Amino acid sequence: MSRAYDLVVLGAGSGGLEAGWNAAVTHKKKVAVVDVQATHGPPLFAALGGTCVNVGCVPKKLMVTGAQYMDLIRESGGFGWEMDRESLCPNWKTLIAAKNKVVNSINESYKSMFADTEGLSFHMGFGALQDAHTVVVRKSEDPHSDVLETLDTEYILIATGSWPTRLGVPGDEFCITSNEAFYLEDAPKRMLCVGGGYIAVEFAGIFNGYKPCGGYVDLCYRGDLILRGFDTEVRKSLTKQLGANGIRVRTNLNPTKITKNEDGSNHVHFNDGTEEDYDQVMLAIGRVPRSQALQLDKAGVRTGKNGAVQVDAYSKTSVDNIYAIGDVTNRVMLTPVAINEGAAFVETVFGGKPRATDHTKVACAVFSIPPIGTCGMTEEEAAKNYETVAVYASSFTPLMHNISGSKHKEFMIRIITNESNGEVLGVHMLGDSAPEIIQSVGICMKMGAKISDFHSTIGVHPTSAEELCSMRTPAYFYESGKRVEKLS
Amino acid sequence: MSRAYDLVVLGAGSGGLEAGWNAAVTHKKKVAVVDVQATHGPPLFAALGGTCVNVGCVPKKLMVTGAQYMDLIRESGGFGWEMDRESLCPNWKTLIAAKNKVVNSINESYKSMFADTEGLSFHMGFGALQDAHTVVVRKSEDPHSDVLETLDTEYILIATGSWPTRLGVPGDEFCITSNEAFYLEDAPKRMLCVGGGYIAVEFAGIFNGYKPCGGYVDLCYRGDLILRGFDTEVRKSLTKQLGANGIRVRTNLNPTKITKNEDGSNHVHFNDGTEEDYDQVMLAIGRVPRSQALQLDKAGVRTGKNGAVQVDAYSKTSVDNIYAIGDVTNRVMLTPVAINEGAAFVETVFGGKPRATDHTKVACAVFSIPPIGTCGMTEEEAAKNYETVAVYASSFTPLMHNISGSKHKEFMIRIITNESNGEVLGVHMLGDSAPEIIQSVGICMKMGAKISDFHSTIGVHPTSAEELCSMRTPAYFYESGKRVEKLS
Ligand SMILES: Cc1cc2nc3c(=O)[nH]c(=O)nc-3n(C[C@H](O)[C@H](O)[C@H](O)COP(=O)(O)OP(=O)(O)OC[C@H]3O[C@@H](n4cnc5c(N)ncnc54)[C@H](O)[C@@H]3O)c2cc1C
Ligand SMILES: Cc1cc2nc3c(=O)[nH]c(=O)nc-3n(C[C@H](O)[C@H](O)[C@H](O)COP(=O)(O)OP(=O)(O)OC[C@H]3O[C@@H](n4cnc5c(N)ncnc54)[C@H](O)[C@@H]3O)c2cc1C
Ligand SMILES: NC(=O)C1=CN([C@@H]2O[C@H](COP(=O)(O)OP(=O)(O)OC[C@H]3O[C@@H](n4cnc5c(N)ncnc54)[C@H](OP(=O)(O)O)[C@@H]3O)[C@@H](O)[C@H]2O)C=CC1
Ligand SMILES: NC(=O)C1=CN([C@@H]2O[C@H](COP(=O)(O)OP(=O)(O)OC[C@H]3O[C@@H](n4cnc5c(N)ncnc54)[C@H](OP(=O)(O)O)[C@@H]3O)[C@@H](O)[C@H]2O)C=CC1
Ligand SMILES: N[C@@H](CCC(=O)N[C@@H](CS)C(=O)NCC(=O)NCCCCNCCCNC(=O)CNC(=O)[C@H](CS)NC(=O)CC[C@H](N)C(=O)O)C(=O)O
Ligand SMILES: N[C@@H](CCC(=O)N[C@@H](CS)C(=O)NCC(=O)NCCCCNCCCNC(=O)CNC(=O)[C@H](CS)NC(=O)CC[C@H](N)C(=O)O)C(=O)O
Repeated sequence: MSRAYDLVVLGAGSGGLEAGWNAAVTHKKKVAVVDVQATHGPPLFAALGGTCVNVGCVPKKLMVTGAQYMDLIRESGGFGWEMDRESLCPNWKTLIAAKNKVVNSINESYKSMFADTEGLSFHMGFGALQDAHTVVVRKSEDPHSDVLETLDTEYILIATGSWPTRLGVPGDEFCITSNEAFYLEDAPKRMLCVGGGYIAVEFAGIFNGYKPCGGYVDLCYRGDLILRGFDTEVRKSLTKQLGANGIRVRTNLNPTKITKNEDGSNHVHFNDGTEEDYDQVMLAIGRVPRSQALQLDKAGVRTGKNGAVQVDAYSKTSVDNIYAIGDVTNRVMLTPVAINEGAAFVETVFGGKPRATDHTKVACAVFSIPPIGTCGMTEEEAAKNYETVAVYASSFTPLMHNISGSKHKEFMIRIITNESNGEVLGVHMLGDSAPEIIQSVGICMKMGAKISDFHSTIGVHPTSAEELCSMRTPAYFYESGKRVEKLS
Repeated sequence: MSRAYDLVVLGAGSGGLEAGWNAAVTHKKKVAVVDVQATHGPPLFAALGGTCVNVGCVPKKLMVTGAQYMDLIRESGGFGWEMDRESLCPNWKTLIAAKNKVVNSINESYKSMFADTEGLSFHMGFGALQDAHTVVVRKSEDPHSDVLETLDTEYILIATGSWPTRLGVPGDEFCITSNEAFYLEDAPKRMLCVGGGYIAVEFAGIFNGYKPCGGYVDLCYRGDLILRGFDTEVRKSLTKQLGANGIRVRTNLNPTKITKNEDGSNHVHFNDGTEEDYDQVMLAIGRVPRSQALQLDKAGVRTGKNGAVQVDAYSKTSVDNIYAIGDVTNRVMLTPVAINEGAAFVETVFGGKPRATDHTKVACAVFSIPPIGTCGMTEEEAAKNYETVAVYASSFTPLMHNISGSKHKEFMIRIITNESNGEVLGVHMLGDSAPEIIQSVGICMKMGAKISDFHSTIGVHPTSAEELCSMRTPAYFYESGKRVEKLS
């Protein structure tokens, strides 16, 4: 059984690309990588690099940095930086323009990687499964399209990731998603972000920065508190700070109907039964795994709740040679996770020396206007399966914000510990420089640290991360899943 | 042997206060704290709070943040932030004035602490020693001054800290120091910073931000590479980045003569034998421990190199009941170290259960224009008293700086490891958010850490701190104090 390619990876995704690279360079296997298109695109959004390079973590990040400048400018005024506080206007155009110039060069970084690397080949189409060894390449997502290539391979790795979850309502097609968000010709005046997820909030922040005169940004959410899954004291405090930044939050509110007007703006009917007019409306409902058109059935790979490709703890699927990684798996959807799942796969099935991916004590971040950095268990979830738990709280407002006028940018820290052995189960932070600090916190937790480990370290005097080693006595306790003050 | 006070702390320093406070509240012992004045002051510089609150880290950091804005403003111009590129003018006055607003507020919250606390009292003057159990308070450093109080105590703690070193040359008195810098009437146009230490550099950054049109900021140094004591590759890259930021660095250069002009500026003669005119000239030569007035002799407490007070690792001096902490001890001098030495003291002699202070693997930071985060051993040092060592290096230029126009703000990391052990001995970083990241790095290293411990952790994707966990290949090695690439 000598086949054409040792591996065929579906998706140049941050997870897919990593795996395909690794196998061909360290292990010198023949690898073929399939993806939709060449560079970041308006008709098909993802491409060489993955969801995060083209329509995610990379371009998004730049836009959050750009919008963040709004505050910095007004703030500097308090430090003696005087100027015409109305010479100032944000040019959404020069942003997207300069954003595109950057993504483009990463796409042009990859193109040359492929022509420089022996064993790697990029094949452009729409991957589908014929059987366990044969991958078909089509020019359409439509199965009736043209047979462009047919690749015979020992292994198949699905890294197609995820895709916006639209909501089925009248006017659903009138909306935009995170995808079209990035290619909006002009900055929205009256803006509605819908939902309450990482992306809903990050983006709310962005439009709030690049809004023109009289512009505003509403954020509506089905539930009563945004960002379900984070420290419920961090969630509450962000809401305040977003409100104080200009983002009008609206909870327990969800549209039913959307219709276009004579000016071309979009009109919105609500859950409470009211109507408002927005230039634009973005859906951030979540992301269903992207296996819709792959025909896994045709080759026998078991899907689950909405196409989630079920895998073991080593990324293997229903078939002994087919694999899936990244977001399509439905485990925690992040770039550096997909990367790890990909690299572990490589060591396992090509390095001979197997390996599996640690899913807990993974630190992630929310690049909202005041960034969030968490790692570990929630306050609630640690109180569920752990017997005795301690809560350490500390909310301070840094020195500079007495001057900058933003006396609301209060930095927050929450530490959740197992009272029994003192172990640190979850750290949660709200404030600037939060995603930066939390990173090394995650090393400390996979290390297996304890609250003692923290305060027993000497700090750096003017930093905000020093207040991590300053929480000795706990704020309160959870004795077998109940709200407690004492213990005796 | 019942005495008036259990403790007399000789200096309301970072360490001074912490010590005094602790014993008075957690141990209810009677404490008296002696310092020079009440609020931050121009005639006598440090006051109730320490060399850090009044003429150190707290106000310093506010000014570094203000100078940081200059870049942030021009940088926003690339993100679409259009405005009058010359509406912008820094007002040095509104800064200093809003700086005092803050510092003064601290001094005001301290006053109220003393009135609020049973066992704590503030006594105002210049403390000297009468014997081992008697502290005298004078209204001058002059010993022929008036006896203002005389305190009968069981324990004395010397937290007088340190004091600027001037250099002995013609015109020495024409200069300013760390201290007077903070009260400069106006922003110095033609500016010279002298020496190559934390404050020499941090301050260089400050004036370079608040300089007015046409102004410049030179920096001269005796030696040929700035900041001896940090990673010799970080030291190089900073110099370059300062140069490119507007600061004219000059090595192997040291003034001899200073003479005032008939306009009011100061005139400078150099080591190379050249002449220049500067509006101001600030000395950042060093900080000699501040015991040169206390009469430790008349009590039997042994001074050393420049009055440094000799103490054991538990802070006890030549006498059984007298102690010294902070800068005056001449162990490496920072706020949180003085804080630890002071709290250790408390558990040691009042908590009953003794305690020592870990002086190594302390994470500190340099609040220069691009900040530095360092923790542990230098390259040159680990290459010495550790047999076989590895060097892990990685420099990247962050996502945003392709747009901001600062294609020179290259973030840098280098990790220093024991080969045999795998142990992480030193971590060094240059770039924005460095002091923040490094803090948790130091928790990891005191905890004992390995390069394998880093790359076994998953990352938070759009950060600079994530690049810590992506270093597997070493850049080169030190095989028993020798620069090598291979090993055998
Ligand atoms: C707006 C947004 C912001 C985000 N921000 C962050 C962040 O800040 N930090 C973070 O850690 N994560 C972030 N993420 C998540 C991150 O992008 C993903 O979790 C991660 O990139 C998933 O990688 P993957 O391996 O599944 O492949 P992906 O990176 O998702 O790429 C999948 C590839 O498969 C291709 N493909 C799709 N269908 C086919 C098919 N039919 N045939 C062949 N190829 C196909 C696509 O073209 C695409 O290139 C963000 C995501 C979004 C949407
Ligand atoms: C400009 C500057 C910036 C700094 N920045 C940082 C930084 O960013 N991070 C960091 O970690 N460290 C920084 N430091 C160092 C830090 O401030 C000190 O290491 C720390 O304050 C030492 O504390 P201490 O316990 O020795 O007492 P100190 O805080 O030094 O205070 C000593 C007190 O004793 C009093 N005193 C002196 N003589 C007498 C006497 N005759 N009688 C009675 N009282 C007396 C003084 O008035 C003073 O209030 C900085 C220092 C300076 C000068
Ligand atoms: N680390 C980062 O920076 C980022 C990570 N991601 C990852 O990628 C995935 C993409 O999800 P993204 O869109 O945030 O959203 P995720 O599902 O987190 O969030 C979805 C949000 O939409 C709400 N929602 C779901 N259905 C409806 C509905 N029918 N009507 C109204 N609201 C609804 C959900 O509410 P409810 O909680 O009540 O169900 C939830 O608040 C996430 O799982 C996340 O892990 C995405 C972006 C950035
Ligand atoms: N962590 C932080 O953010 C900060 C910490 N500090 C601490 O407090 C102290 C303050 O530092 P500060 O005194 O700048 O500098 P520190 O002594 O580090 O450095 C002194 C600098 O002055 C130079 N120098 C000494 N003598 C002369 C001379 N005669 N002529 C010319 N140059 C000379 C030294 O050069 P050479 O190397 O040849 O001796 C050295 O570069 C340090 O001990 C530090 O630990 C201070 C500020 C901020
Ligand atoms: N500050 C720097 C370090 C630099 C520094 O200053 N270091 C040392 C000396 S070198 C130092 O001085 N450290 C102490 C310090 O800097 N403190 C600054 C804050 C002042 C002290 N803080 C007192 C307030 C304590 N807070 C609380 O007890 C919390 N709650 C409240 O104060 C009130 C009453 S419960 N309500 C609220 O907070 C909620 C009110 C709500 N917004 C509403 O609308 O109702 C930092 O944070 O990094
Ligand atoms: N970059 C983000 C993370 C986000 C991100 O981009 N993530 C992923 C995908 S989600 C990604 O795309 N990563 C790739 C990336 O960001 N790459 C940027 C670096 C590209 C690497 N380039 C390869 C070539 C090796 N380069 C070098 O070693 C650096 N320079 C040099 O070798 C040359 C020649 S010595 N010049 C210099 O070193 C400078 C010379 C000096 N200025 C002079 O005066 O001469 C971050 O780090 O914050």
